[PDB]
Amino acid sequence: DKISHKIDIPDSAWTIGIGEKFKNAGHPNVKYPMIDDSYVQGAPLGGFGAGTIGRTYNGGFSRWHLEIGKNKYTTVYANQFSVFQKVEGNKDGVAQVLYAGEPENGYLSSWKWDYPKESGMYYALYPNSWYTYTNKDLPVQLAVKQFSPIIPYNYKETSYPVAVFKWTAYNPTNKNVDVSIMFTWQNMIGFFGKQVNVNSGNFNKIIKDKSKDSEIVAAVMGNISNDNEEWNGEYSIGVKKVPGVDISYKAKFVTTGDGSDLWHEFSKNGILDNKDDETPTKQDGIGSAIAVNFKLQPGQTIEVPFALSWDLPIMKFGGGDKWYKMYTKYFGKNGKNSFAILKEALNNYQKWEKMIDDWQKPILSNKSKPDWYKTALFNELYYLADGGTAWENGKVGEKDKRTNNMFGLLECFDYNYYETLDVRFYGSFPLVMLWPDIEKQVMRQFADTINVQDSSEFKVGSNGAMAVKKVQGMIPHDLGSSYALPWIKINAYDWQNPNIWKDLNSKYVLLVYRDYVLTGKTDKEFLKYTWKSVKTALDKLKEMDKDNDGIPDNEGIPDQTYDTWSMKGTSAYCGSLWLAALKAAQEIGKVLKDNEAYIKYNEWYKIAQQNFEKELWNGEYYNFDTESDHKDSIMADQLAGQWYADILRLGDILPKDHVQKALKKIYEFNVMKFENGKMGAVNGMRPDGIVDESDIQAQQVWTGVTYALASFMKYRGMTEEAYNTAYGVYKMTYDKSGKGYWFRTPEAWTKDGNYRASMYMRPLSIWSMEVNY
Ligand SMILES: OC[C@H]1O[C@@H](O)[C@H](O)[C@@H](O)[C@@H]1O
Ligand SMILES: [Ca+2]
Repeated sequence: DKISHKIDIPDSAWTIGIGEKFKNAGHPNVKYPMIDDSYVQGAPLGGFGAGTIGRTYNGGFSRWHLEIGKNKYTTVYANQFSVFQKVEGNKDGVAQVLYAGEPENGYLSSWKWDYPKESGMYYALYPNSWYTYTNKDLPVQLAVKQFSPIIPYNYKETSYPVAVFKWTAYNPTNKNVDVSIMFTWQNMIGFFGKQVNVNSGNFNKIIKDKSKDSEIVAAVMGNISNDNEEWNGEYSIGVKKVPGVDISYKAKFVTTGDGSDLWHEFSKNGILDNKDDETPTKQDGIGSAIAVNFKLQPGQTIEVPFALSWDLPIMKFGGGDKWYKMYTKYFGKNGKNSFAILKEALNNYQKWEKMIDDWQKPILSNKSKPDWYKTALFNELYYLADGGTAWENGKVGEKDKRTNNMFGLLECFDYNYYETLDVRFYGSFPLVMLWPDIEKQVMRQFADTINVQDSSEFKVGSNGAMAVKKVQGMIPHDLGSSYALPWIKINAYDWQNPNIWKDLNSKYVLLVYRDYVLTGKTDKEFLKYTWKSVKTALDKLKEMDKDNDGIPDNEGIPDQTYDTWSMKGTSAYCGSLWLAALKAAQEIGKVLKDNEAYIKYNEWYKIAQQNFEKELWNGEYYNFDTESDHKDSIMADQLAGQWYADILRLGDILPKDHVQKALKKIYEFNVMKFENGKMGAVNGMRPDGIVDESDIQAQQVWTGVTYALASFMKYRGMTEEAYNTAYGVYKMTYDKSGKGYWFRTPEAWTKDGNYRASMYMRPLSIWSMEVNY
């Protein structure tokens, strides 16, 4: 391996061998059906709201999120980089597809598959990833750096449906070597959203652009129809000419055949036929190829950039709404713009690279933080682009711009709900810290729902009761599902009735105040916008105080985020959240000079604080609640309210000394007595040091709960404890001794390591460990 010295891969990059098998992989621990796409994953490509593409550590384009809100795991074998090499003065060269695998069909059987083991590495530090190719049979060594321009405080390039592939080639040998790198791509118009004749009318064309200071060759893959449907638009692949390099192409090869139409050219001399053919296919799948060929002398290095774009301007949800995607603001809405997106990337990728480095550098260069932590911190951000992310630039048919662009991130794919509020309380930290205009938009979406009333009835899944869908003054659980109508039909969740949950209204308030504090305490307009909704939220929750202790009563059913774990009376969780939310509203009262509100929330806070301490402090920790079976259980999340109060700079809601003791107890029990502290914090533990078995949720580690608990510890000066607590999450996710959840971090696992709900929003909470950014 001499190529690694020629490129700049940080030490904290997640690493795995191309072709490596992994023996210890977790699987779902529920009886019911649940996504398991295996451990062959990698860092995603594509912007926010653009639909994303998951290219795996094996090289295949396999995890498809281009249909917004859906997850389709299937390798499109035609999509690859391939290499040709011939040493000067030998009869024949070698040609090899850079994919550690082979088609399951008999399609493309002429290509050279099964890139060998022990012959390269994959590296990820999102939004960059890299592959190195160090193969006995390839004398010139190659590396590619691939990324999308995902840039904090940038709402433009961050939306783009584009990926750059920057290749570096090095000849360490004493002989001249001819090299070709070829990009192949299937014309994927109809891969989704077409019910029949999925390839019909698809056609490819070649664009040669010789503009100012660049020559670019590209293939544009489209369809002859000018319909404005979810399925229609263009893909493009292409390359920028650099000195010492020639370009060739093939406009059309058949992906539903043996592939020799392309490969017989490539495997001869790494040079394609430059054959155009714009005729449209009917039943056969088609694709295009772009190749570069060059000669490398001993010790010579060369760099050449390829790119991929996809212009699929329309997203469709299951209820029938059709929206334009955010990037159409910058490139247009007609689905004919793939080349423009590509050309932007090819001419500006160096600038985008420097911008990525500029945002990563302050964490990367802090040598007081261990590399493993940097690995998790950056890589968990995969979920922002990958979580079914929807970012609308208008409804189809509207003739003018709206004043706002609505946004939604899925909780996950198995529970297909946008912006789950009990979840985003933990999971939205990267948004507020790095894309705060998106964050504030999401919270304004929630503000607008507060007084929405929907009297229609639904059957509650857990107990078969009938409940009203949406009650005035109660915050919704979510903003809809991709199977229905995101942003229009709310509360898609129906396992419990969220209109009687005791955490949502509080978490809403704390999220509002958080967004103000963490963006510099200057945005009074945001507090003004949200103020009525905050006051309404807290007032409705006060009404759920049955026994007059100043605190909402949990009703003996699961009426909060732990949605099968019953709480009754005053709970540590909902009670601390309530306290913190009252103190937050007092502050907002002060900022907005609203004396009535300030005085009311102060008086409610005083009563409630006093009673909380009395009812639940036991000398070592705070009890789970006042009235349940196992009410003395140690809950890992018992002081979630004080966690948020530290972040919001609201001070002590509970005595300093009592907090410190409860956290040391949580570490001593929930962490260190659960599999030797190597798997995170288990949610519930009996004071005898044994896992609480009152419910499955008590026996789970929640990844986002645990990272948040580490933030809390860290800010209370329990540094060792914080990082040890977080380490178990990292280990399970990324390490060879874990369970193979890289780029699909789940909600939860049990002591055996098996999971629930891969690709989950909550563990974005890791960014709460970085709160001064
Ligand atoms: O694991 C529990 C989670 O399950 C999801 O189905 C719900 O939407 C969340 O509200 C809940 O916190
Ligand atoms: Ca009460």
